[PDB]
Amino acid sequence: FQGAMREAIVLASGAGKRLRSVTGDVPKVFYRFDGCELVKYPMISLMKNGVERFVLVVSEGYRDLGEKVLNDLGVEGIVVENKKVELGNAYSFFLSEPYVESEKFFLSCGDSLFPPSALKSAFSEDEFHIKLGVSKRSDLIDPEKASKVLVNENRIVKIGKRIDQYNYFDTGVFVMTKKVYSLKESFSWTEDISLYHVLQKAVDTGMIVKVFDFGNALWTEIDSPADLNSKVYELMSKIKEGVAC
Ligand SMILES: O=[As](O)(O)C[C@@H](O)[C@H](O)[C@@H](O)C(O)O
Ligand code: NA
Ligand code: NA
Ligand code: NA
Ligand code: NA
Ligand code: NA
Ligand code: NA
Repeated sequence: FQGAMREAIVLASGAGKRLRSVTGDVPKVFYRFDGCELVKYPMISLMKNGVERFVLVVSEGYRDLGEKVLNDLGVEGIVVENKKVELGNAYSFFLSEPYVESEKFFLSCGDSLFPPSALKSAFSEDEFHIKLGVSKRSDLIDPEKASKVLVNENRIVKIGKRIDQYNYFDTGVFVMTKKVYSLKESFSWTEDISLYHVLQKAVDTGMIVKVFDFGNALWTEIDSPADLNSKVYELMSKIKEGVAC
């Protein structure tokens, strides 16, 4: 009982302010690094895990760019425009609700870089509302960029940026279920809400919040010019194997 998940939500609506010196006017998610748009790398790893439909969330004004990404990869999807980018990536996630056609689906940040085997342990049909991809592998990640997770067995105990006890990093990849959308009304929406804050709220409201381990898979989040290096280029090469991105 390991079932493939055919659908993924990909969040591709951030500014990418810290990478502006490299990307200029173009949002980092649609800028090419090693010859593919950054957003294509998590999309390809998800397609290599059986995903066949994306809900791609972009900022107001980039529908075209989102559509080109889907055409290029030859994959089905719908592009959804986010008119409130200042409400954070939790808002980008809650926007996807009307568009999702499955009970259980992947969610990935459009700037999380990971190879297809990172998701190998994500397929257990166990009981959960959220399952976060976590890793201890830290050679690539900037530990100021990733949120930190205290895990006991496979449960999230606590999660955030400034937490004083933690054993894993949040990779920006998740398995979500439709029950997660019921948290949309639990925030005031007068300030930016991050996805890790949604997980912390899930724990605080009695949901089952679990993790799957990336194990030894190379992974990172691309936020600043200093995240780009030879090891990241070799991870991009790996993800693109056998694909004209
Ligand atoms: O992908 As998460 O770390 O769960 C939440 C993301 O929204 C947050 O904005 C980032 O700072 C992140 O990297 O922590
Ligand atoms: Na990010
Ligand atoms: Na542990
Ligand atoms: Na549900
Ligand atoms: Na937050
Ligand atoms: Na944040
Ligand atoms: Na890993």
